[PDB]
Amino acid sequence: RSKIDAKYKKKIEGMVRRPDISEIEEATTPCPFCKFLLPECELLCPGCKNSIPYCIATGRHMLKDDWTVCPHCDFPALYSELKIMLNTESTCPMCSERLNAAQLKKISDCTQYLRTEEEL
Repeated sequence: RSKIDAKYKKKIEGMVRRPDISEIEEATTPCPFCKFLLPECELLCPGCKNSIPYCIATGRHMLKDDWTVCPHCDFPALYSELKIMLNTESTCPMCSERLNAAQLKKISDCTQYLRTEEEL
């Protein structure tokens, strides 16, 4: 409380003196390890206790039906989302190499990135 900027302190105090519980529910989507539904930005699955791979473009948990990888670094992204952010900036968010939206490929088999790592 003592370290907060005085610009925001009165607003932060005001939000605690008058709680507003209204909040847009995060959509729940299937864990790629066990199909347990959890919020798009929740990455430790409570259904299987695995840390899920994350989209390098948006940080949501990866989905088996929208998978791609950066060609320079092999890290996973949501194909729709990485294509969208490459219209905003000319570089990978992960490796900082230059990219073009035409270099992206959608992946039909992500299972090599999803084997529970005790098997490796």
